[PDB]
Amino acid sequence: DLKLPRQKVELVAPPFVHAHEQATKQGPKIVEFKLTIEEKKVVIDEKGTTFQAMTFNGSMPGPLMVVHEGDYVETTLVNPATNTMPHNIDFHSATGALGGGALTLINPGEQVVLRWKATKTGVFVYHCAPGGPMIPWHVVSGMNGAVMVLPRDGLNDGKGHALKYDKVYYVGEQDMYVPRDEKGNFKSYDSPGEAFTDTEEMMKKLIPSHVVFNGKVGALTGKNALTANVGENVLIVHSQANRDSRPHLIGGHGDYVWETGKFGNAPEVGLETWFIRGGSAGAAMYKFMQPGIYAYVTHNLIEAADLGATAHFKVEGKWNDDLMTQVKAPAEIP
Amino acid sequence: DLKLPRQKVELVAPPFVHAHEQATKQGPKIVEFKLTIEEKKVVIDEKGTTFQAMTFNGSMPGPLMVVHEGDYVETTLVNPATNTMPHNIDFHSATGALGGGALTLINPGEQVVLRWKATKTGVFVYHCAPGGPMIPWHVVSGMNGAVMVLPRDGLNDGKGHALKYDKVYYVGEQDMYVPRDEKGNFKSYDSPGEAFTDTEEMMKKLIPSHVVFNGKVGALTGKNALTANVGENVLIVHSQANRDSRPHLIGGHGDYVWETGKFGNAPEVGLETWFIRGGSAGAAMYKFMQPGIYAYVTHNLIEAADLGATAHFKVEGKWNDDLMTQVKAPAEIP
Amino acid sequence: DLKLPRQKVELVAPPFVHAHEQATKQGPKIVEFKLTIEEKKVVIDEKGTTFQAMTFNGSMPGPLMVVHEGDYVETTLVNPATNTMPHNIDFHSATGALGGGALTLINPGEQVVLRWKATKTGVFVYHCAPGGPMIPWHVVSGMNGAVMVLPRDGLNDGKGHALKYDKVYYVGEQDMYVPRDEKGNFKSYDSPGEAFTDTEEMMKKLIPSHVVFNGKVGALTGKNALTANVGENVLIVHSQANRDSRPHLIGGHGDYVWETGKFGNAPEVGLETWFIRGGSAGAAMYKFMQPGIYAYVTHNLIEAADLGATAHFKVEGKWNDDLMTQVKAPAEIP
Ligand SMILES: OC[C@H]1O[C@@](CO)(O[C@H]2O[C@H](CO)[C@@H](O)[C@H](O)[C@H]2O)[C@@H](O)[C@@H]1O
Ligand SMILES: OC[C@H]1O[C@@](CO)(O[C@H]2O[C@H](CO)[C@@H](O)[C@H](O)[C@H]2O)[C@@H](O)[C@@H]1O
Ligand SMILES: OC[C@H]1O[C@@](CO)(O[C@H]2O[C@H](CO)[C@@H](O)[C@H](O)[C@H]2O)[C@@H](O)[C@@H]1O
Ligand SMILES: O=N[O-]
Ligand SMILES: O=N[O-]
Ligand SMILES: O=N[O-]
Ligand SMILES: [Cu+2]
Ligand SMILES: [Cu+2]
Ligand SMILES: [Cu+2]
Ligand SMILES: [Cu+2]
Ligand SMILES: [Cu+2]
Ligand SMILES: [Cu+2]
Repeated sequence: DLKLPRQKVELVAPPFVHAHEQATKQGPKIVEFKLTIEEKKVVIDEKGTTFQAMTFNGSMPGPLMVVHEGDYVETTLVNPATNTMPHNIDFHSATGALGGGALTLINPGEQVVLRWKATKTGVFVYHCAPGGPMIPWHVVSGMNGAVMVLPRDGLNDGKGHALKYDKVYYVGEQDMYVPRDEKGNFKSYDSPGEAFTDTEEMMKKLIPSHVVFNGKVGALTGKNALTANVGENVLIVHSQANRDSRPHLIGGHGDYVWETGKFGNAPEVGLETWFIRGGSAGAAMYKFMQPGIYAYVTHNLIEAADLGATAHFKVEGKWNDDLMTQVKAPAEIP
Repeated sequence: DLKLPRQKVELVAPPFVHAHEQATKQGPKIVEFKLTIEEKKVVIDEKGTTFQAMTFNGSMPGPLMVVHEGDYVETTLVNPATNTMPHNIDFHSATGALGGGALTLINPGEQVVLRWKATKTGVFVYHCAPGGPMIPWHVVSGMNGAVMVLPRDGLNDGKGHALKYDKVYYVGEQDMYVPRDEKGNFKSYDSPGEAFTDTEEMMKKLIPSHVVFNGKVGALTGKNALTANVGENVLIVHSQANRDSRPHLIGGHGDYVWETGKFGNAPEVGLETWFIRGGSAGAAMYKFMQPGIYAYVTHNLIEAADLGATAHFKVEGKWNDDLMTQVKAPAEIP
Repeated sequence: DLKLPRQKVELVAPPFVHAHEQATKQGPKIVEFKLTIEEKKVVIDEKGTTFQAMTFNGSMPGPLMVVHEGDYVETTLVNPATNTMPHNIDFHSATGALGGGALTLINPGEQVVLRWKATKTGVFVYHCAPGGPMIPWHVVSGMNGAVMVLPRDGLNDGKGHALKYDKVYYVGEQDMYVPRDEKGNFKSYDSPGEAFTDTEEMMKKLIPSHVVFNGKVGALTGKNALTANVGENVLIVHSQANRDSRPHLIGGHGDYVWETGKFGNAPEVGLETWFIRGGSAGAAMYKFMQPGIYAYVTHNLIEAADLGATAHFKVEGKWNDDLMTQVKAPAEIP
């Protein structure tokens, strides 16, 4: 019925994003994506705490999918027989059938193919949502990512000027609920099913044990710091499928920010901290002015420093003494 | 002194809203409303947990009051002798005297009549606020609702175009604090006064036991699902008098959203999830494009699925395969 | 190198703000400020609970610094030898070096001088951030304040009209974490270092024991109520360095509100409640229309009434019966 050109995308693991055009002369296409569910025990902190994760494509978050307004997104969702539970997918970008969830419930050993038209621009969450109490559990176990639906003319500032990024990163924040035993040590479990009772009891108290970017404390640090150069315009897409977050670039700003994440609305300018509503993605762009280390955090600083929610940028370039200078180094008080 | 026409309104129980005009050729009127306080033990979940509720007009939330900018709202507040506590009313829409609270404190057996001019457009909370520690307790016991103050020309998109809804629903979200005994079972109490000590101790820890729409788990489901048809523009007014919420229509969008709830500001467009600040009401409109079941949730999914904060819409009409289609049903992996 | 005129500012304790111009014919200057760190045990509630505070200039919050866009802000930070810990300062308004923190780490007995150019307009947090787990601890111990960077033409409504305030107040909200002993009584400690272990364990659970304005329950009440007169336009700057807040003026409104706090964006109009993201400052202006007592709260009413987060305004002037009137005083029900 639908006779449009087909284009396959090779998804890449976060925080990177598959290659795409911003402004495009292409017309609508059917863009084809594949997600393969993986349930797996992973390590989430530098002390070796383990977690029963459930993921799209083996990562937390799931990969960022990028399309343009009016494209048709055709996803093959695969639930291999090596998994234990049914799963599905719900796209906040899509219209009808609970975002697709009512059409994609698959048991281990099955796959399904869903197509939806990208009628709404912005960044959007996608997540598993099998039904009932399983919905929060699968999401907070890691089964969420995001999609970005660009205008065909690319981004603008609302005020007819184009806003072109040099690079884009996707920072998926995950609230995790790991129960503790009587000693006060984090518990380990042999299966997601076995983790369920204790994990649900903790979840209902609403306080996470960990809040992490890219699946683990320190994931986006050291060798895996985010990078930029002075003069580069970087777009940071930030999602949180269950709980609020308040992103902040320490030493920088959000030059243009869509905190509700939707490109039909003009961005706000010159923010210090912005707010990602639980169940949403937002986006912020910043042109780096200074070299050095920056930290990208949620600005609940307890969560950032003590629960895991800190990434770093390492930025190359020349220091600008007009913008900031140490007039007098630390010295004894006169 | 004030010589304007008087109009009586028959309030209706949420989620329905009393009949009103959007755009009107009427001039200012004195619009007359009556609220009768009822303290009552109610059931809040499908397991039979009870709660000592305090309500305006017998409902949680209290009913939605609808007027137009420049009307005078004249409320008779009635506290029958069958109640145990003093009560009052504070309207966020009103100016002076703590929103009216300083002029409406009434003991059991008394009534009072307050008039305020509707100078600010939008949706606003109203709530009881007797003084001191009683303020949070009365609010989280159920004593809150909302008022909607429409422009006389009706709603607009900010961009000179009219925005007319086919129907309006009021979803009042309530955070409830029910203490547990040593066993781990929810406690029942013989009076609001007897529930006070244990309830205050829990309240100060800031974690609700239940988060519900329209007073109970499952209230807006089954026979009491919200309804629409494909092609209908529905306005959903959402209030939360004490705690933040993040509304989301699963399978839909907020086509036009006033998340801070005030019609002097243009709506945002094409949202996935929006944010209702504790102590406020907001409003979102959506034109349904697909038939079927939708869930309307706060997108803290633990609260939605496990604590009570889910409503359903049942929508009639024709499925649109252009917008979404199951290209291949669940099948064994090749 | 930088040859501009120098101007010294005498900082004043919150909620007051040092004298400044709104619109100015001055060009860029180097504006000189001094902050002296003080670690001190203070009383935070009317029951006599004590707290190991860490402050800029002896106050919580630290004082508001006011400059204009394109000024250079030169701060001398002083850490006297009477303190026990290293400290630094990070300005969200500044660009590079973690907001200045990477250039201002000072041991007891040292001082440092930092200059930054005020390229971004709005209200911004400043806070200490020494590194690692110390970052949240120093902030929630009191080491935060705000700076306001005004346009040189003063404030505007976005719609070419000027917005001039008659007075400005700075309300700094502090979430505090005071542990309890087995009895259930709040603990007292002999030093910040001794309070650290118990305080960090509580902090990671994310629930404060107290939420206060200006450092203490009841600080901005009685003799220290905020004041205004009918007809006065008051700007209220509100900051929260770690945790969200939802300000509300009971009996009033936010006539013009920058809830993300940045003057490059037009204000929203006619709000009931606004939202300050943890790690940010915002600002709201209101022209008083009625005399009497107003309460300024966070509209989590449990926090406001039970945890400490209430200020009062006492307003002088003539009551306006058109806006609100008690039509019939409390009487027996007919
Ligand atoms: O940035 C979106 C914002 O900008 C405005 C102009 O104020 O419209 C621009 O963006 C639209 C969506 O990309 C374009 O269709 C339009 O042509 C362009 O002017 C606003 O209408 C919009 O909210
Ligand atoms: O939607 C409100 C938003 O729209 C604007 C136009 O951009 O003004 C419209 O709405 C006002 C309030 O209803 C009307 O008085 C006005 O005539 C109309 O253009 C904005 O000014 C406003 O913020
Ligand atoms: O209030 C800021 C908001 O107003 C606009 C006009 O809609 O610009 C005004 O404010 C700018 C910043 O102060 C001035 O430079 C400009 O000249 C003035 O019109 C918007 O552009 C801005 O977002
Ligand atoms: O599953 N580990 O690559
Ligand atoms: O009070 N029950 O209808
Ligand atoms: O330290 N007291 O003024
Ligand atoms: Cu799943
Ligand atoms: Cu969802
Ligand atoms: Cu009451
Ligand atoms: Cu209120
Ligand atoms: Cu410090
Ligand atoms: Cu900071």
